This record gives sequence, C-alpha cells and structure tokens, in this order.
Amino acid sequence: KALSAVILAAGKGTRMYSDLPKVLHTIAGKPMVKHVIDTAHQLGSENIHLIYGHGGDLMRTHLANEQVNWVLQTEQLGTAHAVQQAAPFFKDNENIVVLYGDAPLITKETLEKLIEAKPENGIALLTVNLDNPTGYGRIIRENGNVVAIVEQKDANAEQLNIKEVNTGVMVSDGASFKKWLARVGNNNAQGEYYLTDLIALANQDNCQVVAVQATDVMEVEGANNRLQLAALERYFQNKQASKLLLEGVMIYDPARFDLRGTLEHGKDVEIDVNVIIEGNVKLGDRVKIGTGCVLKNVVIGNDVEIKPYSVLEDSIVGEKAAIGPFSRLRPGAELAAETHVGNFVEIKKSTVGKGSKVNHLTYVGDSEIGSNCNIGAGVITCNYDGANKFKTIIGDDVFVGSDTQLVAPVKVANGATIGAGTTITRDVGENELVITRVAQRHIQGWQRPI
Amino acid sequence: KALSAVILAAGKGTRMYSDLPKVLHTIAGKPMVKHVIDTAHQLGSENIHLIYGHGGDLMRTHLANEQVNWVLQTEQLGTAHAVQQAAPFFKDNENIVVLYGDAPLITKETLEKLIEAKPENGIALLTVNLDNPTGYGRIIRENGNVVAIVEQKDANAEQLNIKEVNTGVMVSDGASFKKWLARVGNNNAQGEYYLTDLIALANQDNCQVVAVQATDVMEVEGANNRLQLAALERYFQNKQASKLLLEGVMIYDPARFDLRGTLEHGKDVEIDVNVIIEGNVKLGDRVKIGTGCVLKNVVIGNDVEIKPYSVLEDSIVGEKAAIGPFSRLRPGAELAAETHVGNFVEIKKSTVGKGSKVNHLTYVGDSEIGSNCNIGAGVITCNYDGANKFKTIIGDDVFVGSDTQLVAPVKVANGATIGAGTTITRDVGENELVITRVAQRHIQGWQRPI
Amino acid sequence: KALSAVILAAGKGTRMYSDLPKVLHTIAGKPMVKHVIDTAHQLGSENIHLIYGHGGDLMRTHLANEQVNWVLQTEQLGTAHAVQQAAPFFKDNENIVVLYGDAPLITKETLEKLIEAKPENGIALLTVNLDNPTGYGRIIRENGNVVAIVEQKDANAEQLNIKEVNTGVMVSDGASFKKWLARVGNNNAQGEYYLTDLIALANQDNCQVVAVQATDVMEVEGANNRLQLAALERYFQNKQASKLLLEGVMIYDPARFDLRGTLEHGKDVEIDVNVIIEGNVKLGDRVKIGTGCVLKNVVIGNDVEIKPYSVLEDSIVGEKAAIGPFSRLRPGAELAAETHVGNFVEIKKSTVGKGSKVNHLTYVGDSEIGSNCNIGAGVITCNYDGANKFKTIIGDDVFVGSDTQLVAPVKVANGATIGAGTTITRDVGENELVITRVAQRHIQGWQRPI
Ligand SMILES: O=C1CCN(c2cccc([N+](=O)[O-])c2)C(=O)N1
Ligand SMILES: O=C1CCN(c2cccc([N+](=O)[O-])c2)C(=O)N1
Ligand SMILES: O=C1CCN(c2cccc([N+](=O)[O-])c2)C(=O)N1
Ligand SMILES: [Mg+2]
Ligand SMILES: [Mg+2]
Repeated sequence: KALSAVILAAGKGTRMYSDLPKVLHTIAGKPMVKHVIDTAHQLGSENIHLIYGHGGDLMRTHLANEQVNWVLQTEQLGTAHAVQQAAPFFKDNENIVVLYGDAPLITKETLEKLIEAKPENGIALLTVNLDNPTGYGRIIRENGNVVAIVEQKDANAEQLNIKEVNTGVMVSDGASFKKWLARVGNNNAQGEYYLTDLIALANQDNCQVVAVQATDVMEVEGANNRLQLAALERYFQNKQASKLLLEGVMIYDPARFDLRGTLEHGKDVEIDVNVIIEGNVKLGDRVKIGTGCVLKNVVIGNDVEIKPYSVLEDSIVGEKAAIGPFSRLRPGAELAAETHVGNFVEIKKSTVGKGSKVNHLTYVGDSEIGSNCNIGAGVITCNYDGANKFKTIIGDDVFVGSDTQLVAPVKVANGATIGAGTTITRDVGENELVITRVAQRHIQGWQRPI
Repeated sequence: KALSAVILAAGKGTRMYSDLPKVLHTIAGKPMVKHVIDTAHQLGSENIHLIYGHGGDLMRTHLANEQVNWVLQTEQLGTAHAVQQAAPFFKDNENIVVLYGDAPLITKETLEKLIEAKPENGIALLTVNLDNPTGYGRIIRENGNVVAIVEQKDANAEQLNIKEVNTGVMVSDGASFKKWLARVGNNNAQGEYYLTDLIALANQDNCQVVAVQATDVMEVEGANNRLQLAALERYFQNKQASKLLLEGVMIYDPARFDLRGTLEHGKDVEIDVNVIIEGNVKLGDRVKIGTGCVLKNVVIGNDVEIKPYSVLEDSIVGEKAAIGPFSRLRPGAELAAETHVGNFVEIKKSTVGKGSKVNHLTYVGDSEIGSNCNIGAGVITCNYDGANKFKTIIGDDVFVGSDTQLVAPVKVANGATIGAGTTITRDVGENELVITRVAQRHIQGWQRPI
Repeated sequence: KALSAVILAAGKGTRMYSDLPKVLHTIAGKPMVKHVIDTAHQLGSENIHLIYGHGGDLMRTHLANEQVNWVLQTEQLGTAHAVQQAAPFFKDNENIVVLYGDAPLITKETLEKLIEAKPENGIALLTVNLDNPTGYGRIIRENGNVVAIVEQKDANAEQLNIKEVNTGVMVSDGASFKKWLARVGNNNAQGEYYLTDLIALANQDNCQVVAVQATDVMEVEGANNRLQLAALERYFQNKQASKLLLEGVMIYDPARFDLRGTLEHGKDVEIDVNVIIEGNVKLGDRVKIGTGCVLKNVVIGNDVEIKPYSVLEDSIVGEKAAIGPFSRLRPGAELAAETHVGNFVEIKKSTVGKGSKVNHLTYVGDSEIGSNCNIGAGVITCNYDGANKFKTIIGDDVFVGSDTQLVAPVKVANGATIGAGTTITRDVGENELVITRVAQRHIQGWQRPI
C-alpha cells in the first residue's frame, strides 16, 4: 500500500526567543524539520505535505530544495485543522502518517512498525510509557484496542495511574482521514480542533484503533525551548556515537564527540576527545584523529594521523599523510600521499605533491606544489596589490628556504633551490639556485642598553 | 525589618591540602566566601560580619575590597562561639541570618523565604530532605514547629527514618541571638559550643521555631575537599547554562560550557562546545562562538562570528567582524565593524579600523590601523633594542605587503603601498609606494644533493 | 605463601572489528592486558603465565618487554583448557590467581582480599552482586561456603532472584589446580572445558570454597566491544580524577580530564577543563594548566603557568616559566627558570636560558640560547639544503630582531644585537651589532587601484 506523510511545522516557537520559527532550529547541524522530512523519505513516502505558517519566508529560504508540498496554514486552529489543509491531496487508498516537525528523533524502524500494525479502515496510534504521565492523555485499552484517550482533568484515580500515553503520531488511510477530519469539532476549553478526536470518531464508526508503543521515550520527545533542544542533541549524539563504537570506531569518549552529518569509516579508526565531524566525511583504515580537531567535508586516506587542534574543510588528504598539530586546511586543499603539514600552517586552494613537507609558520594559497618539495618555515605565497589571486606553481624536488615570499604569478621549475629570506618575483628555471645577496653593517663594541 | 548577615569562614580546610584557607577556593572563578557575601548583599544586608581565623592574612589580601566587618576568631570553639564574636554588633531589632562560607550555592530566593517565615521573637531554621540522612540531626516537628533536633547517636528507630535534617542556617532577631548565645554550653563529646542548641533554648523560652525546607539539596551543600568542590562547580555551571538556554541562548552542550562571571546576551546567540566565558562579557544579537574559544572581559557586537580556538581578553569587537580560527586578542585590542582577523594572528593594544583585514601569521602591537587596510601575511610590528614599546600609526586604505617589518615609532599615511619583504623605519607619505630593491645571485645548473 | 598468576588473553575479539587481538586495545593509553600484568606484578606474583592465541605475532611485538611466560593455546577449548596449558609450571605449594586479560579494572586491594580468604586446600571465588543477574551463574551458599554455581537455564524461581553471581576469578594452590583441571569435562551445550567446574570438583573432594564479593561492579567488567571499552575508560578516568582531587589537585571538571600514564604533583596545582596528561608527568607546587593543554612526558617546575592550547612533549620547564597560549614544545625542549614562550612558537631540541623570551611566531630548533635573550617575533632557525640539522648557538643577553633568519651552523656571542629582517650566516662576535642595509625604491603619488 502506498504512503504519504504530513508534517506539522507551523509553530512560532515563542519560548525559543528567536527570530526563527520553531522547527528551523538545528539538531546535529540540521533543522529539526529536515530530520523528519528525511525520515519520511526513508519510509518511502510518495508525497510529504509540510504544514507551515509562522516564519513562512524563512521556512521557504531554509528548505528551498526539499521535495515537499507547501501547505500554508494561516490560522493555527489545531492539529486536526492543520492536517485538514493537506487532506484534499490525500489519495483515498494510500496510508498517511502524521508527524510533528518539532520531534526530530522519531525513527524509521518505529514508524514502519506503526504502519504495519494499522488495521484496514482503522488507525495505528503511537503511544509511549512515562513514569510520570501527569498531564498527558491516558490510553484506555479494551481487548487489545484503544477505546478512549482520557485526558488528565477527566481521568479517575485508577486511570491516573495508567503510564501509557498518547503521542499524537498516527497512521490511517486517506479516505478515513478525509471522513473523520470533517467531523472534528472544537468544543473544548482551548477551542481547538484536535487530531486526538479521530480515535473517538474511529470507535464511533466501529473501526479498530491499535496501540503501538515506542521503544525509546526520547524518540517521540518534542523541543519547546532550547534547554529541551539541548537534551535532544545529547541523546542524538550519544546514539550516533554508540552506533559507531559498535561498528568498531574507537571513540575515546562518546560524551565528547559530535557528528553533524555523515561519517564513512574503515577499520581501526581512533578518535580522541572533543572532535567535531561535519558535513560528509570519509576516513580510511587506521586513521587517527587527535584531540580538538574539526573535520568538515573531507576525505582522509588510509593511515593518516591528524594531530591535535587541526581544522580541515573541503579538503582531500592522501594515505600516510601527517597533519598537525595546529594545522589549517581551507577549501580546495589537496594533500597527496605521504605529505607533511605542521604547526601554524595554513593551506588554501592548493595541491601539494607526494612526499612534500610544509611544517612551520607558512601560508600556501592558490598554489600547485610538486612531489618531494621542502617548503621552509615562514614561507608565504602572496600577490601584488590589486591582483585577482594569481597562482604560484612549484615543480618537483624544489627547496624553498625559510622566510621566502613567493609573489604570484610565478613558476619555480623542477629541482630549483631558493635561499632563505628571498623575494621571488621572476620565474625560476630547472636546477636554478637563487640566493639573496644581503648587505649588512657591522658595528663592533656596541654595548646594549642593559 | 532591617537585616544583617554573619558568615562563618574561619576554617583551615585541611582536606583541601592547600596553603589557602578553606573558603578562598573558587567556584566559577570566585572564592566560595565571595559567593556568600554577594548573596548576603543581594538580600539587602546592612552589615556583613565575616568570622575569619585561619589564613587571616590571605583572607585580608584576597577580599580586601569587600564591604564586611572583619571579626577575628582566635580559637574555633564552635559555631555558637563564632557567631558570638559578632553578636556585640547586632542591632536588637534587626534580623540576623547565619551563613557558612563553605556553602556558596545558597540562593537569595531560599533565604528570602526563610526570613519571611521567621515568627516574632522566634527562629526560622533552614532544613533539607536527604534520602540517606545518616549522621545528620533529625528535625522533630510537633504541630508545625521544630521542638527538637535529634542527633544520629540519640535518635530512636522511628526518628532514624526521618529524612528532614538540620542545615545550621537560621534567622532570628539580634536581641534573641545575644540572649541565647550567652546560654549555649559545651557539654558534649566534642566540647564545642553549637549554634544548634539555640533551637532547644528557644523552646525553653516558649519561642517558636519554624522549619523552612530548601528546594535543592545541592544549594545547602558545603565543600570539605576538592572532590566535593568539583561537584558544586558542575551543579553551578549546569544551573547557569540552563538559565541561559531558557533565555534563548543556543548552548550546543551545556555540560561543556563554563561561565565564570557575568554574561549579557542578545537574541539568537550560538555557543559551540568547550567555550569558557570569564569576567564581564557582552554578546550582541546573532553572535556565533565556535568550539574551544575563551572570552574574558570582552564586548562583541551584533553578527560577529568567532571561529574555533580563538582567545580574546580585555577587547572590543565591532558588528559583523570575523575572528578566528586560532586568533589571539590581547588586552586593548579594539576591532571596528566589518574587520577580519585570521589564523595565527596576535593583536595587542591596538585599534583596527572598519573593513581592515589581518588574516595570517601576523603580530600587531601598540598600533593604530585605519579603515580598509590590507595587512599581509607575516607582517610584524617591532621596536628597536631598549625602546619603550613605541607606536605604529597606519592610516586608511594602506596596503602592507607580506612579511614586512614595521619598526616603531613610524607613521604610514593614507593610501600608501608597501611591497613584500620590506623593512619600514622611516615614515611613509600619502600615496607613497615603497618597494624593496633585492639583489640576488642566480646559479644555473645547480644540482641538489639528492 | 608464594603467588603466581595466569592471565587468559587468547581471544580474537571479533566484535571489536579490528586487526588487533582482543586484549591489545587500550585503556588510558595502555593495553587491557598490560593493566592486568601490572596488577599481577603489584600483588607480588613470582610468575605470570600469559595464555595467548589469536594475533600471536602482534601480542609478541606489543608486549615484547613484559616479564611473562608465553603459553600458546592453539585451540580455544575453554577457560579450564586455557589454564591447564600453564598448569605444568605451577608450583605445588604456591597460590595461583586466575585473571582475564579483557577485564583490566580489577584492583590489587580486591585480589589481596581474595587471596587472604582462600582456605587451605580450598578455593577463593570472586563474586559480584548484580541488580539484573539474568544470564550469569548464581552463587549458592550453604553455611558460609559456595556449594554450587547454578546457571541461568537450570535455576529455579527462588534461585533466579539471587543477585550474587560468579566472575570466574579465583585463587587456589598449584597442586589443587593440577588435580582438578585433569577432571574437568566438556559435557555441556557448548562442548567447552569450563574453569567454573572446579567449584563442583572442590565440593566433591570436601574442600572449602569461600565467596569474596567485589566492592565495585565495574572492577570485574570485561569489554567485548568498543562501546563497553569506552565505558571502562570513563569509569577508570573518573576514578583517577577522584583520587587526584582528594589528594588536593584542583581539577575544574573531572569529567573532562584524562590521565594516560602517571602524574606526580605538588600542592595547589590547578588543571582547567580538557587537559590530557600522557606518559610520565611531574608538576611542582602551584602549577596552573589552562584549557586544552596536552602534556606528554614532561617535568614542570614550581609556579609555572601553561596557558590554553599548549602542546608539550619530552620537555623540561624550570620554575616560574610562562608558556602559551598556542605554544608547542617538541622533544628535547629545555626551558630554564623564568623563561617566556608565547603564541605560535615552536621549540624543538633546544635549551633556552634563564629569563629569555620567545613570544611570537617563531621556530627554534637544534639550538642553545643563553640567559636574558630577546628572540623577536618571526625569528626562524634554519639549515642549508642537504644539511644534517646543524646547531645554532646564541649566548647570553642577545637581542635578535624580528623576522631574522639564523642559518646554522652559526654562533652569536654574548651581548650581540641583531637588527630586524637580517639573514645571519656568519658568526657574530661579543657586543657586535649587525643591521641589514636595505635598498628601497620610493614612488610618490602612487594611486592604489581602488
Ligand atoms: O494549528 C496547529 C496546531 C499546532 N501545530 C503544530 C503541532 C506540532 C508541532 C508544530 N511545530 O513543530 O511547529 C506545530 C500546527 O502546525 N498547527
Ligand atoms: O568555631 C568555629 C566552628 C567552625 N566554623 C566554620 C563553620 C562552617 C564553615 C566554616 N568555614 O567555611 O570555614 C567555618 C567557624 O568559623 N568557627
Ligand atoms: O579457551 C579459552 C576460553 C576463552 N579465553 C579467554 C577468556 C577470557 C578472556 C579472554 N581474552 O581476554 O581474550 C580469553 C581463553 O583465553 N581461552
Ligand atoms: Mg616572516
Ligand atoms: Mg623576512
């Protein structure tokens, strides 16, 4: 049977105290609503109906590329009213799962189980057991099926001790949604049209409502403020870390590890404390990451060691390379196999060839460096004033003496040797030695002012 | 009714294994006793009587500016004896609250409630419920009021199961303190004069003793060693973080956030993991702080992003500025709006004008830099030998080529251009171009030793 | 009575998903099996019989220097079979303690207590109380002694509620081991020879089996995968941190502190969050370590402050020195008393004399620097091409101007002064002033392209 999703995301999120609407705040680097959209897609949803309202323009800009049907809800008259805005687009004989944009941790596995348990022409309701269920609607079962959701203020002493409560997440066919939504009223203290009332309406029609318990309480938790959001973040990171640990990644402390994207890994990977992995990251076999590193959108080959406090982005590092500590790889940094990048070195939009070393106090930008080069401490690639970031081309087996400035556009051919303290503006030929002639004044018997 | 405070702080703190006396060890960057003094001041205390003893000279130096009455207790003969040293200074018809210098987490709100509950000519006693009350004096209530504090060794089976215990924190009027303190004896296993005995003496005089429970167990906890102190630190930081989160500050992980002072914030502020905020810090709207940053006594304007592993102190940063990663702002660094400071850059006691950039491997000290300047990689401001840190003055729209040394005292006027590898000792005029004439030796066919 | 140990370490550790065998994965920087070997040595074990199998060659290379008897178990036919491989080497009247290489947290104190409780010709069995004992063999006591270990599948309702279970850790004399091991069969669902069966065999011979409870559940926990290993790591670090805190080390957050080796400390030492201590580290009195530092094999004198994000290895720092932030000490760095090393400075295999300062953007390698020297920002020690890392010798009271290159081999004698931007290739004499003669072209009225 086909499937489509409805995601409620119209909320202002007042207690976030933000200019953003509620569902755009991030978990693991990605909006809460994007998590739910992805999960909806994982389930094989044909359509995803996004009910939006507050911060409409921001929603549109932040989620511009998402494959969803944009359903504007001008007035927040209740969860049933929200879902009914998308109802005209429901296929009569597809299943519809209702999800909430502020509850990002809900898993595919739990939702697959919910959908499977849905009886024909009936409802599958996602429930959860709370140790303190105070305030939530209690699930009343009579011979396997949900006959009522009894609210806190209505429940008797016996019912108050029921720990199983309603989450509001549910599945039913499109025809049934269209039918029952038109029959939901707002005769209550809040004057709202509640999706909850579908359970009563289903029982009225002698249609079966089946309860399906969520395994994890936190999986169905929503975030109404940033304290709650921080709790979801930590639960999520702990779970990501646990999975990686069971896959054989050595994470020294999973409470001090953050993944904000996707990690692909080989075997015997070691990640020390306080590492942050962002975007799409790939690590080969036996990669070692030291404390305090940040990797965003990088590919790291086999047997690479990244030493502490290194920051890498949009970069590629070949096998057996050595990076850090205190190294900076900026976008377009491409390090070949067996290369070396050391402390207080910045590499931007440059390729560095096999075996080459750049180990101290150096800036290399917009450059091509060949194989087995020695880039001395203090070397800087620079431009003339008013230039448009021109390129420095360094061949193979070149020695560049310490504290030399390479002034682009310039080429240094294979086997060239450049002395310390040189200013290179003209191209250097193959096997050309360039050394600076210094003039110095020597004054003997100069007593220092001490 | 007026109020004054007495703070017991005479302890050696032997189990700290320190040359400091007990109450000078810090929580959130500030001595335990200073927390209590501040809380006493928040309550509107007219006088604060500080009972001190061990490490007297250190107490005097560390708390020199505190508005307290210094009451020296030469012998630690007990809590009642301690309080009686300050008693001659009690006003007969002011309230007196007794606090302990090693219990820094006690809140104003709890103490206001304690004072409010104090019956005329009676005592208000702060109590706390412990799940394991073993060792502590059990509170015995007979019709709403405290009739006895029964110690562990005296209590019967029934009383041993009482979970409410005595904290020793109490409020009574000055006249009553003077009266009852003179009647406290030391006939006990320890030979000490216990403040606890005031409850018995109050009941003797048919004066009412009212119990007031503390909401948080940790709020009344003292620290006798550094393990306990670390527990108070974490409880305190968690509470500070929680408050900020509910105020709308996005703290990615509140377990990896430290505030040691005061934070003023706008809306939509984002703070990544392992950030430390010290002294008085102010952040505008939409400030983003990356992982590993340290901010001490800084003002940060709207829309500033501070990238990872940046350390800033006694500095000001204008709106839309970009700092980091690996940036160092030392005291007196003043960055205007829309400025840029990059990796491995150190700025000390300098002003940098709007739009200017200092992006790599640079030291700027004792300088004024104007607007829209380009400070190249490797640039260093320096002095002659035996100088007294003289100033470098750089005007507006100046280009300083990479690896140039600026030798103070020197001025570079508006629109000047300085070539790479230059040593500037003489003033540079408006629209003056200064380039270094290099002499180089070129040797062709130099085969490298490889 | 003499003592020897047997350590079971033959396991593949399949669920680690590693090329290493199970017991070589590290806790606190050291293989799990090495922890157990050290503990065995602490007890005064005469021989340590290491039962190994999978990853034999890796075990041999990683533990090459360990004083153990290498006992190869070609087939893992069970714990009794494992121990019997070492049995021929047991002395008849020495005690033998059996330990597991994947359970590294077992303490000397617990094992001393186990051995003490061993009755003559009997067995001492280490047991532990679990809240959920499901799956583990229940200890059956009849008048003080263990009469049976009843497995999950055999136990009756009453026995299932027994919380005390078997750990497999046990002590008995060598003669008794030889006797009973020969009588262990493999008639069970797994077809394995279980060491557990010694308890039945002991009771058969009317020999006493005494239960000794472990105080900490985690102390006897093994790690079968990296998630479990991470849990052992955190328990271990928490325990190390707690001990240091009770000894008087101020650890700001013990959940963000890692010791991977041994720490020797004085009084009033302060360690901020996210510090890693590796190898053998010694800190004097009043040492302050700022956030993010890494210290590996270092000696730090009294009153040293190490500021944030400093990385030190195989180095010595004299009293009252100031290091950091962003300082790098590489192996062989020897800093005298009252020295200063600042941000973006790298010191390798060099000695730096009393009072000298190296405060910015500098590399010093293979050098000797005397007392009260001023090493300016941007200074770099370097070599000629094809050199073998020659030495730079700087005397006392030398001023080296900013951005100067020192080209080894070279000597600069006492009291010399070197101007900024100099290239030093020739030796500098006592009280010699060396300044660079720059040639510059000045072009007036150069309008920048803006
Ligand atoms: O009328 C309503 C009821 C509330 N609702 C809503 C329900 C749950 C979550 C969110 N949200 O994440 O913003 C919104 C809606 O979207 N519309
Ligand atoms: O005689 C005494 C009893 C103990 N006492 C005391 C009581 C509580 C806390 C501290 N302190 O924080 O140091 C001291 C005193 O100050 N004096
Ligand atoms: O036949 C056997 C039983 C299993 N065993 C074994 C038992 C416990 C722990 C380990 N280990 O840490 O690898 C191995 C062995 O060493 N041999
Ligand atoms: Mg330089
Ligand atoms: Mg230079």
